[PDB]
Amino acid sequence: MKVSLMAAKAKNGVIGCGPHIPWSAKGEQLLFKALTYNQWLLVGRKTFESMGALPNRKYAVVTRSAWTADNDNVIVFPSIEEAMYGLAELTDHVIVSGGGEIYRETLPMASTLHISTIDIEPEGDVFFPNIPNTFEVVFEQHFSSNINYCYQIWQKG
Amino acid sequence: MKVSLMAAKAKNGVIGCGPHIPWSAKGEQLLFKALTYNQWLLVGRKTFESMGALPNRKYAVVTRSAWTADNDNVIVFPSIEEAMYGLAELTDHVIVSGGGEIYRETLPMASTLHISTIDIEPEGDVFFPNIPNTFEVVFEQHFSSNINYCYQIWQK
Ligand SMILES: NC(=O)c1ccc[n+]([C@@H]2O[C@H](COP(=O)([O-])OP(=O)(O)OC[C@H]3O[C@@H](n4cnc5c(N)ncnc54)[C@H](OP(=O)(O)O)[C@@H]3O)[C@@H](O)[C@H]2O)c1
Ligand SMILES: NC(=O)c1ccc[n+]([C@@H]2O[C@H](COP(=O)([O-])OP(=O)(O)OC[C@H]3O[C@@H](n4cnc5c(N)ncnc54)[C@H](OP(=O)(O)O)[C@@H]3O)[C@@H](O)[C@H]2O)c1
Ligand SMILES: CCc1nc(N)nc(N)c1C#C[C@H](C)c1cc(-c2ccc(C(N)=O)cc2)ccc1Cl
Ligand SMILES: CCc1nc(N)nc(N)c1C#C[C@H](C)c1cc(-c2ccc(C(N)=O)cc2)ccc1Cl
Repeated sequence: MKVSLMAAKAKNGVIGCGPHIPWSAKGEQLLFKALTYNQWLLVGRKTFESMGALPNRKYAVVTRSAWTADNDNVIVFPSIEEAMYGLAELTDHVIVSGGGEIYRETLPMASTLHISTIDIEPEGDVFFPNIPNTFEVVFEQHFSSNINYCYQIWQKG
Repeated sequence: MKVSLMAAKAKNGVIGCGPHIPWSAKGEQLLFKALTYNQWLLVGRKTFESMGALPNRKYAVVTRSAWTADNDNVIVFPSIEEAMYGLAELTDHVIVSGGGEIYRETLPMASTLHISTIDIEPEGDVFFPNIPNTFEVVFEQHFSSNINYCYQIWQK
């Protein structure tokens, strides 16, 4: 099973401010919707609660508590290793879609990264990890918008 | 100026049947939307008439006749050479978005290709060109849908 990771980060590394993503970049949500369409997503419990079970995707959520989802489109796991093992029975591909914690915990498992960098430097208390040099950019495209953004695909060599 | 090209082709190479794309692969249009957002596109006159002048894009359209367009976001050019030369003054990047004829005439100038292959072999009279071996795939992702599709990005 292949693990991808999709994230949007501000120029200063911020990805979150409390339970909110602290920018609104017109156009960027299209990439996220387009690349995740009918995909399996792996998210942390907090991210899942902020985003919800959006239509046309399937969800693996991890929690350390007895927390549960209300939805036969979501599988809840007690660990990332269990989620990975369970997902590999259902699909050959999962896209890690966030939580700062989940990103830190799964970045060494990822073999391709979908990284949108937003031309803004907001306040926030949740950050994206530094991208290790195990990965290289293989595609990049710039977008002008109300807030500009740059989409890069990174591959593990 | 950078030239990209983006297309959806069936597994038998068909991209069109008359004025129509001969399939509906639910979700694939999202890729096209995402990659063309606030971009300049280059299209042939027939493809432009088949498509809306959809929002948040600017359209260079080529024709050999007297055809013209109302929409403020469209510039009409008499040839590909003139479109390319005039686009270079207007933008840093154009995405060639089709016409079989337009794809044939512009594939040699593209440096990256966005290619969605649709899990179908329909009837049609317009085909995508042979991709030269100067291009290689740098990214690939499969999608399951009513008709499955595979998204590949090629770099020259
Ligand atoms: N810009 C972006 O790309 C993007 C994307 C997504 C989210 N965000 C932002 O990121 C922030 C949320 O990130 P976060 O780090 O606070 O939370 P998170 O990663 O979304 O979720 C953390 C929770 O997941 C569970 N968890 C984490 N690791 C686990 C493990 N190894 N085993 C079992 N359960 C595990 C725990 O759930 P329990 O507490 O239930 O035990 C933990 O509290 C928000 O601000 C959101 O807006 C940004
Ligand atoms: N699946 C996909 O990725 C996709 C994408 C787009 C379109 N399509 C399909 O492709 C089909 C249309 O393709 P097509 O090849 O018939 O038409 P097209 O390439 O879209 O347009 C051809 C027209 O463009 C103009 N043109 C072409 N070369 C020119 C040049 N060098 N200088 C000036 N004008 C030039 C001419 O317009 P005039 O006739 O006005 O002189 C020509 O008739 C449709 O079926 C459509 O559904 C598929
Ligand atoms: C578009 C942001 C983004 N970009 C890239 N590149 N990668 C990413 N991971 C994310 C993300 C995210 C989290 C998961 C999220 C998403 C949503 C949400 C809800 C509805 C829509 C929609 N427009 O329908 C879009 C997004 C809400 C809360 C959160 Cl927390
Ligand atoms: C989306 C298919 C596609 N995929 C990839 N990968 N590359 C491409 N070039 C195209 C294309 C195309 C032509 C230009 C086209 C587009 C549209 C159209 C229809 C609906 C919407 C929408 N859903 O709002 C947006 C665009 C209609 C007719 C045509 Cl003839």
